[PDB]
Amino acid sequence: PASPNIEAILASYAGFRDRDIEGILSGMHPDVEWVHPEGMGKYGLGGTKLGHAGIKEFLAHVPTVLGGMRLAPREFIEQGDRVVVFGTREVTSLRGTTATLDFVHSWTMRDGKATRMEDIFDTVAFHELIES
Repeated sequence: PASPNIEAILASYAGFRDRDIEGILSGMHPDVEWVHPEGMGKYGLGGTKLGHAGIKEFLAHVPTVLGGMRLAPREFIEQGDRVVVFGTREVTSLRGTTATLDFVHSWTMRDGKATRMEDIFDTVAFHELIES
């Protein structure tokens, strides 16, 4: 009996897992905001992206920096229209080097879709992986 917010979030994670843009966007409002750490600007993966168009820009740039990424959500903290997801993710460099890193995804929802999704993580360790 997963709540509608968590149901919509799970569908988007499935969309990223299966590389299905339709599924990713199924849980996003057209005016959604994607926020990543400023420290990722070194790789063009930091700051804010706006709308469906911004998400597509972001996902299209990732393969230029990383070899792969696989998310494993573990914990969902929900209060009202805020959902905080904790998990790990397997990240592969362009050289095929792999590491297990932590992620926090802070979701803001309205009417069952996301108005905001922010990714917070140890950017120093992420850079280490990218360059290895």
